[PDB]
Amino acid sequence: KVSVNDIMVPRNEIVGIDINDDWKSIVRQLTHSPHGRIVLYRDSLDDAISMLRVREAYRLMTEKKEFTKEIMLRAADEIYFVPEGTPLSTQLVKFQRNKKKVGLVVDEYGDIQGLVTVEDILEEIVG
Ligand SMILES: Nc1ncnc2c1ncn2[C@@H]1O[C@H](COP(=O)(O)O)[C@@H](O)[C@H]1O
Repeated sequence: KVSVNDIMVPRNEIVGIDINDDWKSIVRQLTHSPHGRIVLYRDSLDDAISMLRVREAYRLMTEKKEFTKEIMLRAADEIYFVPEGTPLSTQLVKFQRNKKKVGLVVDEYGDIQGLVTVEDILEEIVG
């Protein structure tokens, strides 16, 4: 059967930010985000921390108080993790019940394989 593995964005192609970069570098990356959500991590995808809704960050950035790293991090949501090889069928449900919209595909070793989205699953199912 067709599985999550077939449609995920491969690990190498996941857009995220190393929260270790100097602040000006982090903001520059944030404002240049090619996607709606992006991964916050420390050093590499061996240490993914949270999923940040870019639109939310932008929104916070426009406000009166200085936008900070602390503010950014508390604005991100915990990552939703999907086992490797979960079938599209099963994931469709766990996402419907989840109302979550994005997941990181993960090994049994905790090793991120890719990124998957409900948009992605549906469009595949229907073609
Ligand atoms: N942070 C990301 N890194 C890599 N690919 C992504 C990311 N977010 C979304 N995508 C893919 O690009 C598609 C368009 O989403 P978006 O650009 O956020 O509207 C999604 O269905 C994902 O498959």
